[PDB]
Amino acid sequence: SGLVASNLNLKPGESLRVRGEVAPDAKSFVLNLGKDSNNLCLHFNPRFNAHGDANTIVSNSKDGGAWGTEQREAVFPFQPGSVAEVSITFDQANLTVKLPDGYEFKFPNRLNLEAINYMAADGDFKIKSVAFDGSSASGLVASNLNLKPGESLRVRGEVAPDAKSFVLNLGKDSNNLCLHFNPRFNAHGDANTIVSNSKDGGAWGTEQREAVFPFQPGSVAEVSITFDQANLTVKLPDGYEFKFPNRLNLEAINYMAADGDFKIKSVAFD
Ligand SMILES: OC[C@H]1O[C@@H](O[C@H]2[C@H](O)[C@@H](O)[C@@H](O)O[C@@H]2CO)[C@H](O)[C@@H](O)[C@H]1O
Ligand SMILES: OC[C@H]1O[C@@H](O[C@H]2[C@H](O)[C@@H](O)[C@H](O)O[C@@H]2CO)[C@H](O)[C@@H](O)[C@H]1O
Repeated sequence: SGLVASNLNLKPGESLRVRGEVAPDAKSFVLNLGKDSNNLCLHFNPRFNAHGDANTIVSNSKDGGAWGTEQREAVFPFQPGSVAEVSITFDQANLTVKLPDGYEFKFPNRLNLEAINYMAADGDFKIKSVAFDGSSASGLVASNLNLKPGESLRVRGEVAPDAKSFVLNLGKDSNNLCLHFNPRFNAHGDANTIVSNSKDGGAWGTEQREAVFPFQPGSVAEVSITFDQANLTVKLPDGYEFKFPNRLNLEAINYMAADGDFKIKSVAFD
């Protein structure tokens, strides 16, 4: 199992674009989309050699844990040991899935979900990035990460025109953060101040504040965070970096949550 993206708000007409690596010995992979793990508007399952299928896409819904009627396509534009991109557009009547070869297909919204709040990846596909339309990842929670020492995540977003604050939290869970990263445009009596902190068993550590503030209301921004056991390296927009001490005993980052006045356009996992 890989990434579980939750707290999404993919509204009708909006898409997510998942790019990943198909394993050299791929048998099967899954992208599960919907409300939660039990309530899927799309179980998208390319089966290379699994479940009685060879080189066949199987799609289904999952309602209260129950599988529905399966749909199989003829096209199979996936190859072990290659990069593939899959786009899923949410809509009220039908989802649209766009595959690597140009091919598209429809899958009915049977649960009549209002939005996609949840995407999980499983099987023989290593997610490299997820890209999001509109404000669908504004509250993104990325769980079941396994960001090991030396590994980075890259967040690209648009700061809101009237932005007060945004946050990127990285650690084990919401109470155990090796980095709470908090650019404050105008929040908690700080103006244009980056505040960083740890959180250990729910308790805030000692803040670190930066001098530079390479963010602007309304501007796109890219932030990269590299996890190492001693320090995290934060690559701020436009060629600035700083380090933040890792004050927790985590040996990997399993959790990233984004909130506030930053519309996440993509997350990439290096
Ligand atoms: O340390 C991160 C958290 O800060 C909280 O605000 C602090 C503030 O930064 C500090 O100057 C002092 O006044 O105490 C406040 C309360 O701990 C935020 O409220 C919180 O959201 C985090 O950003
Ligand atoms: O529907 C998705 C679901 O399929 C299950 O396997 C099915 C299989 O696809 C079908 O051809 C066969 O007749 O029944 C199987 C269930 O007994 C998988 O087990 C599950 O993981 C999903 O992929």
